[PDB]
Amino acid sequence: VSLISALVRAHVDSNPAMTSLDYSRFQANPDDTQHIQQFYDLLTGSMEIIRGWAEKIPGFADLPKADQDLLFESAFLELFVLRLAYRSNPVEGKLIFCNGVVLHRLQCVRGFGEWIDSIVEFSSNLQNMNIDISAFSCIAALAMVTERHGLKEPKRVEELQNKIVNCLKDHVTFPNYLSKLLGKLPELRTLCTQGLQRIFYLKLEDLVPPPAIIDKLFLDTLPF
Ligand SMILES: *C1=CC(=O)[C@H](C/C=C\CCCC(=O)O)[C@H]1/C=C/[C@@H](O)CCCCC
Ligand SMILES: [Mg+2]
Repeated sequence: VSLISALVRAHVDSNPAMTSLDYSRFQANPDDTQHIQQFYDLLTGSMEIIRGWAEKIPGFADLPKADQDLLFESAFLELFVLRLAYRSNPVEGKLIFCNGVVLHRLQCVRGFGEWIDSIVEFSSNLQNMNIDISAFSCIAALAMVTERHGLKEPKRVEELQNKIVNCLKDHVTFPNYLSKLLGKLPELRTLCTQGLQRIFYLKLEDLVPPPAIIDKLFLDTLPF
C-alpha cells in the first residue's frame, strides 16, 4: 500500500508486456493518408491507457473531475513521449507503442515528421541515465501531478506532488542525480510543443483532419 509501490504498480499495469509485443507491422527498412491516420490512432489509443494510469495514482481519483481532466489533458503529450521513450529501443530505431506495436523510426517519419527524431533522441538520453522502474514511476507521476492554472484544489495537487518528490528523494538515497532527473521534466515540455507543432502542420495541411478528441484537445489548449 506504500506510495512508491502504488506508483510502480500504476506504471507496470498500464504498459505492454515485453513478452507479448506486436512485430506484425514492423519494417527495419520501409519503402500519405494512412501514415497520418496511424499517427492519430497512436495518439488516441494512448489516451485511454494514460488516463487509466492516472486513475491509479493515489489521491488522483480523489480530485474533482475538472481537476483530473485539467491535469491529464495538460500532461498527455508529455506522458505519451516519456512512456514511449522509456519503453523503446533507440539504439535500434525501434519505437514500442502502448498497445505493444513495434514500428521502426523510418516507419514513423511520414506521420510524426521531425518529431520522432526528437523523441528517439530523447529516448537515447533518458535511457543513458539508467533510471530504474521506481524512479521512473515517480518522474512520470510528477509530469502530471503539478500545479496548473484553473485547479479547484491546487493545495491537494501541491501536497500530492511533494509526497512523490520525497518518494523519489528517499529512493535516490536508497543529491546530484536528482536534479538531472527532475531536469527531464522541462525537456518534456519542449517535446510536447513539438507534438503540438506537428498537429498544427497536419491540420493546416488538411489532408486528414484530426479525429474529434485530438481536435478538441488541440484547440482548447492553445492559449491564442
Ligand atoms: C505541452 C507543451 C505545450 O505547448 C502545451 C502547454 C499549453 C498550455 C499550458 C498548460 C499548463 C496550464 O494549464 O497551466 C502542453 C501540452 C498539452 C497537450 O497535452 C494538450 C493536448 C494536445 C492535443 C493532442
Ligand atoms: Mg483558435
